[PDB]
Amino acid sequence: QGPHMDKLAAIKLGRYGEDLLFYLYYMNGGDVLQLLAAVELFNRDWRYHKEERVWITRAPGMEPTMKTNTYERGTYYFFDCLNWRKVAKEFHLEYDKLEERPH
Amino acid sequence: AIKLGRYGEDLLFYLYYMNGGDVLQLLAAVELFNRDWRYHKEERVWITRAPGMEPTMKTNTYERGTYYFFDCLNWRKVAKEFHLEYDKLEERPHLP
Repeated sequence: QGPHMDKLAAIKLGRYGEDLLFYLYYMNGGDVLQLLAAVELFNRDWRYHKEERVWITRAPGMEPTMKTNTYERGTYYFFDCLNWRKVAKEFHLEYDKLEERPH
Repeated sequence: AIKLGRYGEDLLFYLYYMNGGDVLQLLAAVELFNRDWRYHKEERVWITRAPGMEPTMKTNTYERGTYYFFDCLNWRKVAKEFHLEYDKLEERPHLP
């Protein structure tokens, strides 16, 4: 790091002006992208579970075995960001544990 | 504002989990510091000397003068006279 990271930062940002630097320090790009991604994910029937802290969605071609006004049982895909994959699991889904539509 | 509906699911998760903004944030900080900007922890703002403006007061623990402040709310560089205590300025950025 140190002088090496100095060099990396210099190669990447050396030619640009202070305005880009601040744009990056306050993560204006990243934060928005993350938001736009959330919106689209939501559009594609992905819901974010608060406790499980992952994106989940009903396995297409499978309706919930049991359903009510507060919860539902069934098979859902869970996104594992650590291994960059999608895994299916029978799960007890409680609606109140889902974030609302982004934005 | 953008039309993401056309791209792969994998790209969406990439944008959500792995856009790399955090890394660019660190590099930005390193670059700011290397261009003589300092970050004031309490004021929560990046600061740099205004050119042609020597400090009015100068002691071994602080100085007073006019400096540039980047106002991230109004998104503009702003000049302000300020009492600057050195030990309130963060050291050069490093890995967390």
